[PDB]
Amino acid sequence: EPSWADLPFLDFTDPNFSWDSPEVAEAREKSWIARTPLALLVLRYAEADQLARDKRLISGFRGLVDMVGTPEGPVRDFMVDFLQSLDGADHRRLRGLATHPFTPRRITAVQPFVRSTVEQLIDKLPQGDFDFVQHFPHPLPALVMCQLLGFPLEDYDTVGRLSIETNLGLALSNDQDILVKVEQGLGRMFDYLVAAIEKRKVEPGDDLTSDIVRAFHDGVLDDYELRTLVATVLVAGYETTNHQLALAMYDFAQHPDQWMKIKENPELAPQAVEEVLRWSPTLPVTATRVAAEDFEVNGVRIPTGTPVFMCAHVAHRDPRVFADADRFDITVKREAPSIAFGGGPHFCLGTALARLELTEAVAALATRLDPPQIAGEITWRHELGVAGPDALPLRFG
Ligand code: HEM
Ligand SMILES: [Cl-]
Repeated sequence: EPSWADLPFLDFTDPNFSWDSPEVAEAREKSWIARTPLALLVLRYAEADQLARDKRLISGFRGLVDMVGTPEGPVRDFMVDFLQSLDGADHRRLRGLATHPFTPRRITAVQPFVRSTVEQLIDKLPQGDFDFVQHFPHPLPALVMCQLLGFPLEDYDTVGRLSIETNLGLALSNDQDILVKVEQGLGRMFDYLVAAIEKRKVEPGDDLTSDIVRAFHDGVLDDYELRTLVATVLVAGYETTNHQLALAMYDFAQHPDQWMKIKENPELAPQAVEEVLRWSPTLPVTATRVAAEDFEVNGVRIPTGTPVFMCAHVAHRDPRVFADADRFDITVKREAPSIAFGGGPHFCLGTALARLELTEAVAALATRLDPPQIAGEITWRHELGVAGPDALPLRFG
């Protein structure tokens, strides 16, 4: 395309690439949209928010899977069939059956559980240098997922590890050898999920697994769709929340004075979480979309079949919308929210829940503990999709 000529080039698949490099900022200043090998990347806030819900764009995940050349198999079947790849009737149908526990009223019903779990987890924290992921960021969303999906709470470590051993990001590749491990992980996770699904087929409960089992008994979805949807919810609910919590500690370790502001006034925790989501969103690229038809935004024309990815990280650093955009500050009253959860019909199902987990965690950690200090080498996730510490050695003073 000729209208693509003057667009800035960025390659976020480069192991040398950084989201906070000067060339990224320069690209955003120059253009609302950048060119990448995989997609057009929307860099500014206004456009990134609006395009995530624009009806001219459908889900881009299937396009991604094919574009990276993921070979045929159970892993590919999951990535092309799961909720995030679906649109229209099929999407509304599946998403609807899993909505109820995430309604911002049922979120309030789970709030006391989230609080006490956080409280318990803080009680069992080590006194010295310890990995925050293993001791908090992993257990918290794992226990929450178990409570939502109806798994025994004692299985929280197993259920978490199941998701860890099935890194879907690694499978967005044509490599056969790395794929074997992802496929092995997927199978093991299904083994656990299917067994729990069969239990709920006999005796349905109040949980989400039982909810979806009820829809199966009413013939709204088939058996394959059932277990995929249970798998979709677990992965989407565990990985992001885990990494985002670890990123929260990372931010506050860099800015220990603002942690103290929350200690003094715990009511600052809601907008503190928002600042964490703004400054370091666990998914730098939020919404992956493909053009369903020909159209034109700001002169740049997008033909049918063009992948368009919303870059939340860069859009959060947009000075057109955010005051002192590159400074981490919890106290500034923001006019616009973070868009760490995407938009449109695909908008994060667990937005309210994720915010509840982050808020309760930050409030209690800041009230009870001294500012976090990095105590060793941080292990970062290098794959496409979820970003953040896989292991975070820290101390609370
Ligand atoms: C802070 C952590 C989280 C972040 C940053 C996050 C972000 C996102 C984003 C950006 C999307 C893509 C939306 C789009 O295409 O516009 C998404 C989808 C989704 N999220 Fe989350 N999420 C988080 C936690 C959770 C939790 C706790 C759950 C609950 C299980 C959850 C469930 C889902 C589901 C089921 C989808 C697919 C929905 C669909 O395709 O319609 N997420 N999330
Ligand atoms: Cl439709």
